[PDB]
Parts: sequence; structure tokens; C-alpha cells
Amino acid sequence: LDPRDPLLRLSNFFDDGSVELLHERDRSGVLAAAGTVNGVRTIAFCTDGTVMGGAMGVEGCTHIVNAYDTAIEDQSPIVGIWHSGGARLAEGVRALHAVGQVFEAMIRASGYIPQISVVVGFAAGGAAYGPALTDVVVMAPESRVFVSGVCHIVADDELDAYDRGRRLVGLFCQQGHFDRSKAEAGDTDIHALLPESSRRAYDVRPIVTAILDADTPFDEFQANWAPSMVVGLGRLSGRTVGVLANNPLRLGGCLNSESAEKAARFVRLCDAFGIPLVVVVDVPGYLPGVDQEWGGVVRRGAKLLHAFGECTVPRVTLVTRKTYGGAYIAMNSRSLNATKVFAWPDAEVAVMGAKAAVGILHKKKLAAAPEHEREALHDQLAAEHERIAGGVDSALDIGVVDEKIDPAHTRSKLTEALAQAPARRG
Amino acid sequence: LDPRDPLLRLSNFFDDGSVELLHERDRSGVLAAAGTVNGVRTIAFCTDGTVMGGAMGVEGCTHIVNAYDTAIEDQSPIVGIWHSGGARLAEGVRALHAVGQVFEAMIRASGYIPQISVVVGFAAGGAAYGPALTDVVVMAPESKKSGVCHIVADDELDAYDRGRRLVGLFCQQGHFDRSKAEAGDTDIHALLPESSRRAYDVRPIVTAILDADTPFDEFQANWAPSMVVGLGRLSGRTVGVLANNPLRLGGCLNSESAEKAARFVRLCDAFGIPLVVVVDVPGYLPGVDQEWGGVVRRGAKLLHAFGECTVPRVTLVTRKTYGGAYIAMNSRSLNATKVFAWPDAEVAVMGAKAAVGILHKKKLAAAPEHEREALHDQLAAEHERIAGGVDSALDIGVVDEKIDPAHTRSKLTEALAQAPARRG
Ligand SMILES: CNC(=O)Cc1ccc(Oc2nc3ccc(F)cc3s2)cc1O
Ligand SMILES: CNC(=O)Cc1ccc(Oc2nc3ccc(F)cc3s2)cc1O
Repeated sequence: LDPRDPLLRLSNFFDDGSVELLHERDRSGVLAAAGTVNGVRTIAFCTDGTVMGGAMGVEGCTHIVNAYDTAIEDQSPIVGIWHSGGARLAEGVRALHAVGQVFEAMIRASGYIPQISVVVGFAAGGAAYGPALTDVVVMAPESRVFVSGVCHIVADDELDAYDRGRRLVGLFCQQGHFDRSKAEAGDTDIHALLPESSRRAYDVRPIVTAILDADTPFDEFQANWAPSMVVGLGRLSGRTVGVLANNPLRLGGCLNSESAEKAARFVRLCDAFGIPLVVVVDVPGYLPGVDQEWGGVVRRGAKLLHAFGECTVPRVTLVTRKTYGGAYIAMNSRSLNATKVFAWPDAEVAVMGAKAAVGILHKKKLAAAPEHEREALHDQLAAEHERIAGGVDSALDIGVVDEKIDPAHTRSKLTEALAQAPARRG
Repeated sequence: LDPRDPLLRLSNFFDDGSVELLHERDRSGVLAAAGTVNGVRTIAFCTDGTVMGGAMGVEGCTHIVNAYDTAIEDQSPIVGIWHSGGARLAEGVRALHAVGQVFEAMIRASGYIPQISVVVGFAAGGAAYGPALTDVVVMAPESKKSGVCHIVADDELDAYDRGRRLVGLFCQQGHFDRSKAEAGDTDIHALLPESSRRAYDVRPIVTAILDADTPFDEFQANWAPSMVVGLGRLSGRTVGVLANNPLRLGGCLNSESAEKAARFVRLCDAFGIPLVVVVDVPGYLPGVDQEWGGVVRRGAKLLHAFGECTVPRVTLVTRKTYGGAYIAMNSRSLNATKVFAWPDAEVAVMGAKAAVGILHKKKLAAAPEHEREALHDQLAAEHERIAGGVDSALDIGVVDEKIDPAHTRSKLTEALAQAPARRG
């Protein structure tokens, strides 16, 4: 069945004329090959959708395990192209065990070599879980992962999927270096991208792209899952960086169960492969599930604290508009040993908005006030409260912000901090 | 003397007369002390519910951090007694910062010294997240947040009692004792129902395996009830137990049972606690909402947990182990230390009837509608005779040994003892 022929799929993915088979073709249901991706030595394996639906058996699984063993030994990235209905039922338990051995190999590779899955067709049973164990999953629209968060990148078509896969091994395996000249040349007034009013929502994504190199794609992960949080890989003066940013357009930009988990997973992934982090903070609080279930955000929030806390790659924080309460601590604060914390001049760092704060601290005085005088008293109390608290100057005194910067130098200030940090220690 | 008094609470927790304060008592909202729990040196801190509802401030947080540093230095377990509304609003960002420094100390301690949280009063904001970063959380009733609490006590005093026991489980792990294993052997199989199609609570099985004297400290009994996990002692040695529970969801794996098992596996692995995995699982379930996202993601995490695990971990198949769930429940392919099976156990891709319906679907379809439902039975009968049995699994090599259920304890104990403390 030509289009799903594994040699062809492997050929479309690798650099032209670089494919070198790791074993002889057969009817096992997988073909594994060595090759190159823009010069980078890469291992890949393709399930054979032209043989029994691509169903996995002992012999095919063995080829994948050998492929993994090969990539591990040479420290090469390994890409799996997936199209498969699951384990070969007629092989019984023997196939279950072999599928398990595939899992076990992916686990040995975890955080040691990059693992990229490209799902180009139906993926079920063991063929759904395999990709779930890898670092990044690319899905072509002629696919579905069955047996939401599982899929990181959705491509336009099978060829686009290979193209994104190729870029991903570039981001992991040709990380480059920071360049000050390039960082400065790309500087613009990122602050101008915000709305005029502090109360208005906006998509954070243009801020992100303005920080990142103009001529390089921002590869956003899981865009439609936990949309209050944006995460992804891009280049900053040519250097691969990971970006996390609250997106005020969705849920006020609040943290919650899924956004915390999304951010936590992405942090551990960048940490594992030496990829520095830009954390763009504009977060006013956090949220329970619709049913007032707080257990999710607690558990996942703790996982996020733990991820930043244990992180050792450079990770710099930029407060754009506001950062409040517990969500402030979680978003790469000084208390979790952020490399450096930056703030735009009109940013707020506080427990909560002044009016909210004052409305708690002086609940009794406010309620004792005459109804028609109450709001004026509330406003006046709030004005004094923010005279003394919430501002960048105050945050600099405390030492939770390191530097107030000109928004027009954002891109070059972040770059300077990341470049001059140690590769490891936080 | 007020019940919420931090010195009182610390004194009730520690061995009588052992308390030694780590700082001068003050208005900070925290008191921290050294002491012993059945002989072992332990550090503890207690939030002061009498001062501002126990709200966390800069100076109180500093006492907590110091206690963590002290514990990290001496490699002592550290117990937090929590009763607190969260950060002191009026101290502003400084209090937030200090709370974050408490988080950071807990993270530095993570997997290095045991951390126990005893929540005896209202706990909110930063005071809910503190405990969430520890290893085991005990809650007194007097204090929706599903999955966060590991153990519910009967009251405050019982909570200290369970906490004290947890220190012993983590810091007095002991040695396996082959003679005590044997002395406790019984026919555990006799606890199974007559029919293999009948559901049962797996907890008495777990109980019969564990030491008859020692309590079974179940974690999160009410969350993900198709999965049972907890700590106990096997022949005097602290072990972790995971067991499918056929009583709920047919004992199937699903999104939250995979999560519950994975977190527990990672905890035991962190502290050198060997695992006993009691398997009776017919398959796995999707979400709500036939979405597979949760089970795919959490299941993957469970695979990762067993795969990377280096403590001894032995599997015992009692009745069923099917398909993908078979793989995940500590199979040979994920380097299980050893895999045991009772004589009647099935290790298979699915039920024989179901298996045949797919393996022979074209041939079943091509048969006359009247003589099909009888051919199905015939083919299932042949299938059942050549696949699915322990003997088959033994030959394949995914079961190491079929065992007399009357010798479960000693067999498990022998396999756990012979394994290295770290490999697999
Ligand atoms: C009474 N008010 C307080 O105590 C303030 C406060 C302080 C810390 C805190 O901890 C965390 N919050 C999050 C929120 C999201 C997330 F993903 C992680 C965390 S950790 C939570 C808090 O309400
Ligand atoms: C076509 N049929 C198959 O391919 C059978 C099959 C094989 C492997 C598999 O992988 C996993 N399953 C789970 C289930 C729960 C869980 F918590 C983890 C895993 S991993 C899943 C499978 O349906």
C-alpha cells in the first residue's frame, strides 16, 4: 500500500539520500533506519501500516528495541513514525511482553536522548502508549490516539508532520548559542503590544513571538489544552529556549489544575536537555475545577513548585503586568531560585489587587461606612495601600525582583541573563 | 492550656520528656523542636493556631526553614503539624517570599529525609501547599480536595499516633525475617470467592500477606478505589503494597488508579521500600466521556514509575492479568524482580471468549447463524487449553514460578530478600 510504505515514510523524513537500514526489510511490521536531519545523525523507526494494520509483534518490537539500543549507545535522537492497530493478538502474551520491552527501552532513553513521535495514522493499544512515553508527539490530521494533553503538536498534513519533526530534532540537537548582537538587533518595544487598560485581556502569544527570533517558528505545545498557559520551543538569538507564559485571554490568565501540569511537564523536559527557560508572568490568581474541586490544582501546583525548585538550567522571569499571591511564588519566583527576575516599570508584585487587599484588611471600617461614602473610602484606602506596596520599587527593596527594565530592551535583557548564568545550578 | 497550643501539640506527638526547642518561643506563629519517636531522632514544627489563626509570616517561615536545614543536616525525619489560614496578608510580599522559601526547603528535602504532615486544623493557601509537598499527609477530622490526603485519622490524638507509626515505617524499616514469614503462612487462596467471575474486596488478601500484628496503613482509601496501596510490614520489614481491587470497577486500571499507583511507587522507590504487587486486573477503563487521554497519560506515568524503579518489586498474580494492564502491573518486561502466580491464575491478552471472537471473526461470521454461537464455544475451548494458563506463561518466561498459595508470605519474602537493594 504505497503511501504507507515504511521506507518511503522514512525517506520523506530523513535528508535525501541518507537512509541506511538497520536491518533487512521483512514482514515484521517495523522498519528501522539510521539517517540525518539537517546533518544531525538520527535514528528512526516506522511501523508498517501495509502489513496487518501495522500491528506489533515480537519481531517488529525487537527492531524498535534494537533501534533504541543503537540510538542510546551513539547518543542520537530517535524518531518513531506511528501507524498501528496495536499488538498482534495471535501472538498472545509473547507480543504483550515484547510491547512492554518497547516501553522499557523508551524509559531507559528518557531524558538521555530526545524521543520524538510522529503519529501519521491510527494509533491504538500499545501504539497509543509508546508515543505517550516519548518527549514530543507530532500528530497528522489523518490520525487519532486511542485505546487532551497527549498530543503536543498538530500538523497540517503528513509532510508537514515530518517537517515539524525535523525542526524538533534541530531544536534539541542543534541548540546553538546566545548572540548579543542578534538579541539587540531584534529588540522592539514589547510593552506596546499590551492593551491601554490594565483590566483588558489579550493573547500573550504576540509578546512571546516579539521576544523570540523573528525568522524562527515558535513551536507551541498543546495549544488547545490548558489555554490559560502557553508553553513551547523557539529560538532566542539563535539559541533554543523554552517559553512559559500565562495567557490572560483565557481564564484571566489564572493557574489551574491543567495549566500547572502543562507547565510542570514542560519545565522538566527543558531541564532534562539543557534548554534554558523564559517565564513571562502575568497571573492574577489560581482556580479550582468548575465543581469547586481544589485537589487538582493543589496536587498539580505542588508538582510545578517541585519542577521549578529542582530545575538547574538557566530560567529567567519577566513580570509584564501583574503577579499575585500563590501563583506569583509558583511562576519561577526568587524563592524557587530563579536565575534572575525582571519587571516592566508599571508591573505589580503583590498578594492581590490593592482594592481586594484593603477590602479584607479593613472589612469592618468599610462596612461601618455610610453606603454612599463606602466606595470613596475604599478607593482612598486602596491608594494609600499601593503607595507603600505592590510596585516594582518595593519589590526591588525586598529583593524579589532583581531589575526594573525598559520594555524596549526586554529581548536583550533576558538574553544577557540567560547567557551569563551557569549551564547548571538553581 | 488551650488545645491549639503548639508546645502541647508537639509534646503529644513526641516521646514523653524528649522535646527540645530549636528556638526561643515567640509570636511568630511557629514553634519548632527536636525530639524522639520511639527512639529515633525526629525534627518537628507546629503552626500556632492561637496567633492569627496560625497565619504564616516571615519569622515563622524562618523557623520552619531552619528546622528543615537542621533535619537535612542530621538526616532526621521531619514532621509538620499544620493549623493555619495561610500567609499573613499584612506582611505582604515578604510573607509570600518566606512561604516560597518554605516550599524550597521542602523540595530540597524531597526524597532525602522522610516528610510527614499532620493536619489537625483548618489549612489553606500556603498551608495547604506545604503538606502537598510532603511524602505523607495525615488529617484529623477536626480539620473538595480529593487525592491530597493520604490518611484520615479518628481524631487529633490518633493523628499523632499514625504519624508516629509513619516515622517508624520510614526510619525503622528493619530486615526481612524468613522464619517469621513462614510462621505467618496461611492459605490465602481460601479468601477468594468460589466463582472466578465474582468480585471481592482485595484488602483481606493484603492483610493475610502482611504481618498479623502490624496495622496496614492504607493511603487514599477513598480516591481511585479500584486500586489499593499502602505501607505495612512483611516479616517485620516495611513493605509497600499495590493491589487491584476487583470490588470497584471490576478492579480495572483507569486514569486515577494509575496515578495513585505511580505516585506510591515513586515514594517507596525514594526510600528503599520494597514492593509487593498483588495483581488481579481484567483491563483498563477510559474517562467520562470515553476519552482515553487521562488513562494514556497516567498509564504512561505508571509505566515510567515501574520501569525506573530500582527497589525489589515482586508481582503475585492471584486470578487475572489481561492485556495492556498486565504490562503495567509490574510485568517482567518492566524488569519486575520476580513474578509469581497462583495455580488457577490466568495470564492472557483477554478472556478466551473475547479473544476467539477477534482471532476467528471472519470464520465465525462465515458460519450459519444457527451453528455459530456453538462454534464460538468450541474454539474458545481449544484456545483455553493451549493459552492463558500459568504453564503457558512459565514456558514463555513472564511468570517465574507457580506457587502454593499456602506459601505466599515465605515465597514473596524469599524473592524480596534475594534481590539487591538497588537494580532492575
Ligand atoms: C491565604 N493566602 C495565602 O496563603 C497565599 C498563598 C501563598 C502560597 C500559596 O502556594 C501556592 N499557590 C499555587 C497556585 C498555583 C500553582 F500552580 C501552585 C501554587 S503553590 C498559595 C496561597 O494561596
Ligand atoms: C490491540 N490491543 C493491544 O495493543 C493491547 C495493549 C498492549 C499494550 C498496552 O499498553 C498499556 N496499557 C496500559 C493500561 C493501563 C495502564 F495504567 C498503563 C498501560 S500501558 C495497551 C494495550 O491495549
